[PDB]
Amino acid sequence: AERILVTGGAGFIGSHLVDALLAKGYAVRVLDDLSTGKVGNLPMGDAGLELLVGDAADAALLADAVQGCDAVVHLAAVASVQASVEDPVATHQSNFIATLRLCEAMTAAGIRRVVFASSAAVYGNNGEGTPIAEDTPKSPLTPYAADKLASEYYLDFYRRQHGLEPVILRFFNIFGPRQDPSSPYSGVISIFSERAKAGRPITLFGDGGQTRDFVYVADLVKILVQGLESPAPAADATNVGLGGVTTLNDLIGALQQISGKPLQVSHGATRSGDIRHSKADNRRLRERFDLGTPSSLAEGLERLYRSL
Amino acid sequence: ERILVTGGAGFIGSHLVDALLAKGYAVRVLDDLSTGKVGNLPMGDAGLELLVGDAADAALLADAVQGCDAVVHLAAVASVQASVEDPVATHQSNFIATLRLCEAMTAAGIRRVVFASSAAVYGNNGEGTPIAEDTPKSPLTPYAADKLASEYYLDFYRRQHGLEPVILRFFNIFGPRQDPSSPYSGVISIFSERAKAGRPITLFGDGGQTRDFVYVADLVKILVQGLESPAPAADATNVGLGGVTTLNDLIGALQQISGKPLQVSHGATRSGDIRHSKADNRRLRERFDLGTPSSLAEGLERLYRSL
Ligand SMILES: NC(=O)c1ccc[n+]([C@@H]2O[C@H](COP(=O)([O-])OP(=O)(O)OC[C@H]3O[C@@H](n4cnc5c(N)ncnc54)[C@H](O)[C@@H]3O)[C@@H](O)[C@H]2O)c1
Ligand SMILES: NC(=O)c1ccc[n+]([C@@H]2O[C@H](COP(=O)([O-])OP(=O)(O)OC[C@H]3O[C@@H](n4cnc5c(N)ncnc54)[C@H](O)[C@@H]3O)[C@@H](O)[C@H]2O)c1
Repeated sequence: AERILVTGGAGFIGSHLVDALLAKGYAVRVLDDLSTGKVGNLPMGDAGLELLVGDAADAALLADAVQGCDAVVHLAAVASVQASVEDPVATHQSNFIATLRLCEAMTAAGIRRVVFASSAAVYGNNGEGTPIAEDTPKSPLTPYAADKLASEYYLDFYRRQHGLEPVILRFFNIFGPRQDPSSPYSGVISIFSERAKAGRPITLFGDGGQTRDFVYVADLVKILVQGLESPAPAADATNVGLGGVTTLNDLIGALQQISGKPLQVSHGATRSGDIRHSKADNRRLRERFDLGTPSSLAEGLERLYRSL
Repeated sequence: ERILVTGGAGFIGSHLVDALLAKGYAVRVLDDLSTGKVGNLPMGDAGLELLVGDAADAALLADAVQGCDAVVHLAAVASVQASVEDPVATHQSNFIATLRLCEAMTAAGIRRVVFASSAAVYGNNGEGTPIAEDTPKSPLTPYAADKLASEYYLDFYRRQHGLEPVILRFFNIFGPRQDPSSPYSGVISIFSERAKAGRPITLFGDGGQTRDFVYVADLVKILVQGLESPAPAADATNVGLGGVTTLNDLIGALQQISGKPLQVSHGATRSGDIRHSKADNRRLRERFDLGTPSSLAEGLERLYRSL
C-alpha cells in the first residue's frame, strides 16, 4: 500500500485530505508543528496514520519523514496573511523554506509527485473584477504571497532540473468544518458561522458588496486526491476557484437563513488590505480535473453549520 | 555622510566604492570575500571602512547600518550556476540577505536602498524583443527567483514601512575587475583575457547571439544617481542600453583591439541559452541622466588596456 506524506496534515484542509486518503486505502504520514493544526482533527486510531510533530522546514525531520513515502501533499504554511506582515522573517521559514527543504528531501529520496497549496494571493490586485486566469501578471503584496509564488518558482526549477512532478494549485477562498475561527483574520465564513451558531452579532467590514470565489473543502479534497493520482499533471499552475460570485451580503443572508435565527450585523471599516472583487477563471481547472457537481454555497454552509 | 555597500569588495561594488569616495562620501563595505577581493578596494583611504561577514547575519547588519544614510545592496552569489548546484546555501545570500537588510534598515530608520536585480527574472520571455519591465517573469533558477522575491519584499517594505527601494535589473555588465576565472564568467571577461594572453577562445554556437552590454562605469553613475535622486520611482528599471552586439561583433572588435586574430574553437550552443537579449530602457532614459554611455569598443579598449 502506498504512503502519502501530508505536511500540514493536522490543519483545516489537511485533516480532511487525511480522512479521504485513509478511506481510499492509502497509508498517510502527517508532518505538522501543531501551530494551528490539531491532533483532534486527525483519526488517530486509524492504523494507516502516522503522526510526526515538528517543523516542516527542518531538514533532518524531512529526511526521516520522506523515507518510505510515495508522494507528498505540501500544505504546511502559516495561513494567516496578516501573520506574515507582522513577522516576515519567521513566516518565511514556514512559507518558503519548508518548500525548498521539501524539494531537497524529495529529490534525494527519489520521490517525484508533490501537490502544492499555492494561493490566489499571488495575483494581488491584478485582474480584479474579472475572472483571473493563471497567466495574469503576478503582484504578491505580502511576504506570504511572495513566498507562495517563490515556492512555485522553486518547484518548477526542481521539475526541470531534477524531475520533480509538482501539481501547483492556487486556492481561492476555501471554507468548511474545522476551519479555525479563533482569529479576527480567520476566514469570514468560519467567523460568521461561529457567531450565528452562538447567536452573537457579526461584524461586516465595508459595504458587503465585496465578492469571493468560495470553495467547499470537500471539493478541494477531490482535486488534491486527483493531483496525487494524475498520470502526467500539467507543469503550470491551476486555479482552484469555481468562478462563482458571492457577495458578503449574499453570504450573510444565506447563513442567517440556514441558522434559522436572527443575525445582528455590526459595522467596521473596510480593512486596509481588502481586495473588493476576487473570482477565478475556472477553465484550466475544468480541463485538468473532474469536479463533478461541486457544492453550492448554500450546500456548503449547511454542512458547516450542521457540524457547528 | 556615509553609504553602506554590501558586496562592495566585488566587481561592480568596488567601482562604486571608488566613485562614492571620490565624491566625498564615507563608505562602509560589508562583504564576505567569497568572490570580492580586498585588492579591489582602496585600502588606506580614510573614508573607507571594511566589515567582513555574511550579509545575511542579523547581528552584523544591525552594526553595519548604524550611522549610515543610505544603502546599495550588491551582495549576492552572482553565479547562476552556483545557485543551481546549491539552492539552499545561495538562497541565504541571494534572498535572506535582502530580507535581513530590510529589517535592519527599518529598525534604524534608513529609507534609501539601491538594489541589484537582474534580467534573469524574465527567463526566456522576450527573447527577440526589447524587454520592457512588465515583460512576464519567468525566473528559471534559484538565483533568478531570489532576485525577483527580493524585489517583492522590497516593495512590501516600501508600502508597509516607508522604505525607498531603487530596483535596477542589470543586463550584461562588463569591465575591469570582472573575474574571468570561471567558465561561467561573463563572455567579455573571458574573451578579453584570452585575447590579451593570445590563447584560443571557444564560441558556443554560431556567434549570432546578441547581448545588451553595459560598461561598468556607466552602471556606477546610475547607482550613484539612485542614491541621490529626491523621489525615485517605486517599480523596477532595466539597466541596459538597448544595444545589440553579436558575439561575432565582439570577437571582431577584440581582434582589432589586440591586433592579433583570435583562434575560435567551435562549441555547441549552451542549453537554454537566450539568442537575442536587449533591454527596452525607456524607463532608464526617463528616470536617470544617461549622458553618452560608453560604446562597446570604448568599454572593450578600457578593459583590455587594464589587463
Ligand atoms: N484556506 C484557504 O482559503 C487557503 C487559501 C489559499 C491557500 N491556502 C493554503 O492551504 C494550506 C492549508 O491551509 P489551511 O486553510 O488548512 O490552514 P491551517 O492553518 O489549518 O493549515 C496549516 C497547517 O500547517 C501547519 N504548519 C504551519 N507551519 C508549519 C511548520 N513550520 N511545520 C509544520 N507544520 C506547519 C499548521 O499546524 C496547520 O496544521 C496552507 O499552505 C495555506 O497557506 C489556504
Ligand atoms: N552582469 C553582471 O555582472 C550582473 C548581472 C545581473 C546582476 N548582477 C548583480 O550585481 C551584483 C554585483 O555582482 P558582481 O558582478 O559585482 O559580482 P561579484 O561576485 O564580483 O560581487 C558580488 C559581491 O558580493 C559578495 N558576497 C556574496 N555573498 C555574500 C554574502 N552572503 N555576504 C556578503 N557579501 C557577499 C561577494 O564577495 C562579492 O564581493 C550582484 O547582486 C549580482 O547578482 C550582476
